[PDB]
Amino acid sequence: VTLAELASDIQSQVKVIDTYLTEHNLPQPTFAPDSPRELPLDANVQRARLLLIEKAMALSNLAIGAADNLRWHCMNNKFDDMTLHFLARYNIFDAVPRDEPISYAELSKKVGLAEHRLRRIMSMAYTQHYFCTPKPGFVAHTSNSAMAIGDPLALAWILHNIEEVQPWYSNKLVDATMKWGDSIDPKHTGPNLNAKPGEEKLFYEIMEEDDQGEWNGVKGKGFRLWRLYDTDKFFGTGGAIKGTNLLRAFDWGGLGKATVVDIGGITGHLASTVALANPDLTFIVQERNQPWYEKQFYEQLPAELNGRVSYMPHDKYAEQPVKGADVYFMSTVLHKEPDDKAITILRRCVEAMDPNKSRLLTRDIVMDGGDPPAEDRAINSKEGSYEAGLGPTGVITRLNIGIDFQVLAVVNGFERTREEWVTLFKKADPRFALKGCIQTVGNCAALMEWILE
Amino acid sequence: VTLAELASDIQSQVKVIDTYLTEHNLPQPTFAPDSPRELPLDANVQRARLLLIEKAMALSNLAIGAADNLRWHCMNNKFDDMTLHFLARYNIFDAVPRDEPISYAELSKKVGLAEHRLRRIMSMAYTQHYFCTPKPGFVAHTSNSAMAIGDPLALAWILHNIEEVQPWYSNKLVDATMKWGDSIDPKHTGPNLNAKPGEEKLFYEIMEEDDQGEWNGVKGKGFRLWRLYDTDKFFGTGGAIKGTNLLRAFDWGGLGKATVVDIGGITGHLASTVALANPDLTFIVQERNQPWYEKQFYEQLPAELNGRVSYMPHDKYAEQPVKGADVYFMSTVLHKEPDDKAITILRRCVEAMDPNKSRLLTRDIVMDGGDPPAEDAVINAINSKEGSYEAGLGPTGVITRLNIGIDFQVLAVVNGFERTREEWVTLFKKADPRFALKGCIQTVGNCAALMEWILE
Ligand code: NA
Repeated sequence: VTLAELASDIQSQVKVIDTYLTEHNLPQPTFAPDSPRELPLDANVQRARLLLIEKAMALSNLAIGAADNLRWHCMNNKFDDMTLHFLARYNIFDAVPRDEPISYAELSKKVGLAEHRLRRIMSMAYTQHYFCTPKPGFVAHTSNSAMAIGDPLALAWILHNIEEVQPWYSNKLVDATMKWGDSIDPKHTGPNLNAKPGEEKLFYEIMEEDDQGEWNGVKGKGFRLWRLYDTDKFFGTGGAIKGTNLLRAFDWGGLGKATVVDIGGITGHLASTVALANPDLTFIVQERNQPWYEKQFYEQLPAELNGRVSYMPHDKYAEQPVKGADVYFMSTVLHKEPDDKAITILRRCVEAMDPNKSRLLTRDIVMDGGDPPAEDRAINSKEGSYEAGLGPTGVITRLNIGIDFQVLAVVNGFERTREEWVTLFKKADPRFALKGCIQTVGNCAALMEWILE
Repeated sequence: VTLAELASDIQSQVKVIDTYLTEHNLPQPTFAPDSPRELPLDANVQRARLLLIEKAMALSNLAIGAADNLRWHCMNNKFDDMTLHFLARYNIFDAVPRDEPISYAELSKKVGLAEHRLRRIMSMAYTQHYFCTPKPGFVAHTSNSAMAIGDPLALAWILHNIEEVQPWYSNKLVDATMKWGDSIDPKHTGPNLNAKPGEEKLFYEIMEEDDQGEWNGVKGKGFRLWRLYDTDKFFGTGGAIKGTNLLRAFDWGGLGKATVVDIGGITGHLASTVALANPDLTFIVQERNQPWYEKQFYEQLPAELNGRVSYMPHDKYAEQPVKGADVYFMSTVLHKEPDDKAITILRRCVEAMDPNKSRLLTRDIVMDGGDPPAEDAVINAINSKEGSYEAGLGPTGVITRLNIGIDFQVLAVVNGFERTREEWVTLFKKADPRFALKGCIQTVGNCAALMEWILE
């Protein structure tokens, strides 16, 4: 592929998006804070967006060239993360007004970072389109930075990765691999490289036990786990894996008056998203209890739900106490479970299921891709062997791998192909059949519907 | 700016590059291993390339959108580094043949990484155009990965950043800032957050003292410093800051038979690059000695030089023992020196200089940009300028990005900093009021300028 071919590909994809926008009289994405945060969910628009991203990234890579790529990457990449670190820890997103500029001097005063160093940090942020400088000596927001204003969930994501995942786990993965090999034991992770036998610590033990700190309403014990729950919420409130995409991936309204048991449902935020849009559904959120859990669960719970979403403490490996529910639902649970543990959970579900009335729904990455929702005969040419966003340089592929590495790093988890999912479920119970595997375009996760035939 | 406007700007820049390659019958860059590793040095080509990178990065960013940029960035960015970590530590660049594919099973066996985990690691590499999979179950190189084959300097750069700068310094910089503020003390860095007073460890102390390891022919004491010297050579052998760019930024041949004193010259590799191209030049490489230094200095030295490049142990802060040399030269020395220490070094140079015969040459980042070489105007057509910045500079310029990356690298390890042209002039004039900036030459595509100083 050449620079000219990439450019031409880019032109075609932009034309599809630009046409849609203008046809529907929709505002154009820009770097201004008032810009739309995403493009339309129309499947053709999203396919063009995903291809556009991939091509643009290839074009920048090709123009940098082989001599400079490795050289520049190991120089700069780490500093984009560091810049974020500063931005979060000094609360700079909130300190810059959303719609007015602020001088470096007054920004400095507000956040307590000396003006010289502040200037340096901001300068790196600008090159990734986080903030901009509209006039000498002044800072203003961009669309990318403005979305973090007033959002602790965004800061949670920044900090969890930079202060936990990367120094404790991903920086150490090579060493962990050389020590324990290709293991699926969650104890064979970075923090235990020099631990004595029996003194190993699990990621989720560290999260729920550490008491030296505070986060967003939770002080002391488990503040890191609470921040982790905020990260989970961050991926449900916007973007690629947002909760409202669940509504297009399964006919929740067709269940009528029904109960959904949400196994490993975190703080029930995803359950609430489905229940708010589907007034006839009742949700039982099953999760491991914590000293602050019930307090935060009911503070978050929308009163509009009128109690249709409730919390039931539960061990996902134990007998399932709700029998014959319409739906047993697990969102991004099983990709942290090796086959034997996944089978245990699945068999607990099977025992409680009525085979002629219960479904088991899972939301997880399907590494080779799910099917588009029904609502969505190709007209303009498809590329290569893969759907848009997938393939070895696809941007959804990239997201899939990033999540694969995220669970590999903290618990030695892994993502699975569709074939691997069907094989695992059939090992849990031979009656299991995959009825639907729906991946909305732009999403990395599929909603899989399983029944026992 | 909109996606259509970025797409239109991209077309304009690609047209410049594409037309030049066709009209000069030059091979196109591709991701194949046989691709050219860079574009031509022609200034118009490099200006279009730098703009092209900037516009394409803006386009991918805008198309990802505000909702997904930060979500995806904090997920994926760290794993591009971790991918390289695995590739370097398992020696995978050398294990994949340059021009043939290799199966995952065979590669797994060659490097001792289980096939299931190997496939995962390689899959992330592919997304950044490091390696590719030409057929199911097989791995092959790309241009980006093939440049590291047989090159320990490339692996030195990966491992120095991922196993030292990032975990010891960059990830702790917020904490260092909260403890010591905007300090210029090299002791006020990540490793010393809990150090007792007087027991702080300097970066260069750790580099030269640690003896628990080995790198590329140096075992034991100073292996990390040896690896750091390999990374310095890595930036001289190719790409933006390569040593041969020095040859176009100053008239070295115009010096005639002359001596250049290379203060803080690492292992003399940059001195050798200029000496090879200029047979009448003698270089004295002045550097702090190490137990392995002289052995490695002479092993590496090209015999073609016939001894014109020599090593003289020297403390850059001490009196300059070579008097009246034609050139006193410092390449990327002063950006690790706060004003007071830089002034000490410069005044040592002054005392040794003959004001009517000696020059002081420095190569360093000029944050707001130097001037193009003489030849550019000669080789060049009627260009018009738009906007406030030369191509590559400005708040989203990719040379600006580079400049800042280096600024942060020295901030992290020694609390160093890069300077503007005005700040360089002010600094030199404080060292000695006679100092005058004669030339400040930045080749297009380079982030560093070669500055010529004289005492008037
Ligand atoms: Na549970």
